[PDB]
Amino acid sequence: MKIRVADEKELPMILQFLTEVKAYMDVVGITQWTKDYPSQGDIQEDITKKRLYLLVHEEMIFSMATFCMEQEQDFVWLKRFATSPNYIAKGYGSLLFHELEKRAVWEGRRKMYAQTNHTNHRMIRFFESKGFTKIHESLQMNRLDFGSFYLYVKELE
Repeated sequence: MKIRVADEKELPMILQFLTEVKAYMDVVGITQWTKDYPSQGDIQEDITKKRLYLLVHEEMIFSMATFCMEQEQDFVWLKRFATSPNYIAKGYGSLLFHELEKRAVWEGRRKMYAQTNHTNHRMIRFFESKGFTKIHESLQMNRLDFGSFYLYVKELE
């Protein structure tokens, strides 16, 4: 608390954070992320591209998400959205989410895309509760073992 873009200097923190979240996810039995996704290359690129936001205070990341707003485009993409297991109960994921939705709304966007693995029921419920709708299924490269990923769209206003 509060929310801002991530500095190159914090990757450090964000790799640590990603490791806690992967550990949680796969104890829970969610087959989504791996050793290599998200990897350093992924988050460097997002920092570089002014793309990755943090819910943060001092040196403590509560939640993070990469938000794709593209040049003269109609839509946005929520990707690699994750909250620290310690802070899920407080609902900080929802804070980070509603702020990003706000940004897209009077940047004029009218569609928001997001994705989860079929085993991620928390996140499936989350998107449904935010008014997303499942519209497609697909495999992901370098993650074929995990099977179906679901695509969600929310009409923005």
